[PDB]
Amino acid sequence: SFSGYLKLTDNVYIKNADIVEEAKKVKPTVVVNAANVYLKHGGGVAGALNKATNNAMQVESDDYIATNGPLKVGGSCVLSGHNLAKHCLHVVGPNVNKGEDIQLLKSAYENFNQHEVLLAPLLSAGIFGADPIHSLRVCVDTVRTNVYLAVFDKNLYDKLVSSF
Ligand SMILES: CNC(=O)c1cc2c(N[C@H](c3ccc4c(c3)OCCO4)C(C)C)ncnc2[nH]1
Repeated sequence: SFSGYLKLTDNVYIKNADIVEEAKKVKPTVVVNAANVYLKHGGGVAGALNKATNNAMQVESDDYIATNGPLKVGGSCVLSGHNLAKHCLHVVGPNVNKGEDIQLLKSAYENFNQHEVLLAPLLSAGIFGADPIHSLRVCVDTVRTNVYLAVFDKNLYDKLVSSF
């Protein structure tokens, strides 16, 4: 039920959209969160996704962390998608603004391959400091499953498409 996506490759599609609004209309099987190792959903996609669940995502995330400890950079966990999706795949991409190794971005994208279809943001772009053009490149070169990328910024969306 994804509509208005531009085809980039056989399995990668892209749209200028807010991933929260896209998730509510579609209610996909998997929505990807741009998470940190602590699952503290304060800003960016994480804060926007959590706010849409009335904080139910954060309460569930704190219980997960209390039992399992923090995730690894490049790692992921599957939790409830609440009112946005069946599941939320919380993926930790490297935060370049915190000195984390950009090489871990491919490892972060590999988590996508465990799911047939996903609605996702561009990993490590935004407040994480990675180059969004590099992030799209790693995505197309790593994900083999069907991924629908939601890019919030119109001017970034245009730049991404015109340079692909
Ligand atoms: C109220 N809604 C929002 O604040 C919102 C932001 C947002 C988003 N932003 C992108 C991004 C990529 C990757 C991230 C990220 C942000 O946040 C931290 C780390 O990972 C780029 C284009 C800025 N993409 C899709 N839906 C989004 N919704």
